[PDB]
Amino acid sequence: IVGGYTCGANTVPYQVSLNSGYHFCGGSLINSQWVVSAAHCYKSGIQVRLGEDNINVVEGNEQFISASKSIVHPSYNSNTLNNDIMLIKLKSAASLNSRVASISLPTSCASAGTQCLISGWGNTKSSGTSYPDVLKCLKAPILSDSSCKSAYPGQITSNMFCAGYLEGGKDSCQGDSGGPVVCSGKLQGIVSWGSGCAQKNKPGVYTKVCNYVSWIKQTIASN
Ligand SMILES: [Ca+2]
Ligand SMILES: [Cl-]
Ligand SMILES: [Cl-]
Repeated sequence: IVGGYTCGANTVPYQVSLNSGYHFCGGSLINSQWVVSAAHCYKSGIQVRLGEDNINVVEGNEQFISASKSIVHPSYNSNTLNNDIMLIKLKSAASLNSRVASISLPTSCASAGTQCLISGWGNTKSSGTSYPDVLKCLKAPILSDSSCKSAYPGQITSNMFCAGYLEGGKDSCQGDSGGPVVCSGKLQGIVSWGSGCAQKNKPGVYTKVCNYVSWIKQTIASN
């Protein structure tokens, strides 16, 4: 997150860290056994870390559980990042509580202008590099389909939306990928891609989770 604020320990109870010896991606807990992340986050040897503020310190609310199964979207294209969504099932169900809680899936697509909360452990600098160990949050409006396409000609599909600020200074960044965009209690976005971070006229691009609910419910139902 660039231009963000320190969320507060466990204030984003659906925020997961995907670990392979190190945090490499975000994810969102959608029930006791299942995480939604970015398909571009896919690799093997994933441990899901829940109840996490400082990913470098054992602070006392963590649940560490290995991925049993990963399911990349059948139509995920790694070149275009179209359908940048993936499901990870846990070996065991997490204990849900105030600090580790599922986030609701959308029953409807959110609209441009809606305030959303973007979180993750990604880079905090638009130029240079610096990673935070505590979770960062950013409040961001969804931008119009048309201003998204203007910013990124030939690149935005019907499964993407932009959120943030055209003036720049405030964006998601490297290490935020797979992390949530929650809008009015509902998971509307996955941190997907962008041209640099927090650059003028280059906002964050997010997987449009409302397109994928059928797939998520049907997949959870049989796996
Ligand atoms: Ca920790
Ligand atoms: Cl702060
Ligand atoms: Cl389906």
